[PDB]
Amino acid sequence: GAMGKPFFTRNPSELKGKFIHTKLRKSSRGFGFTVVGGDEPDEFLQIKSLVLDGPAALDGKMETGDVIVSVNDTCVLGHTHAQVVKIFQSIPIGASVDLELCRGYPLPFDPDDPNTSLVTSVAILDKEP
Repeated sequence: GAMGKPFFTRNPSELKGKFIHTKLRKSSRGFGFTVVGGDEPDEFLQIKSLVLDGPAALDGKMETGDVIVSVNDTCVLGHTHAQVVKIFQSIPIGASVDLELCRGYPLPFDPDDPNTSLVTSVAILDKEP
């Protein structure tokens, strides 16, 4: 697992990390975060990133790279990314969801995070190309 494959133990209680259970209001756009991972019932969801406009950043409790572990107290920890999307499809616009986010695990994929590689923040300077 190059872009993922963390320690998957299918139980939020057994996994390490910081765990914060925050409700994300599915607003008009729905959720202000994106996820990546959930590749398998053994690869985790993590917040690909979130819109600084959206409830995720606004709530403040959700950040880029937090591993989605659960939804509605239902362990959706790499349920399957297919299943997780289905559950969010299960949830309607204008809703909200108490989600379990584990933070501490590095971003699986880093699109909105500049900071990881080339074309990054200009406050991110390294002697390495």
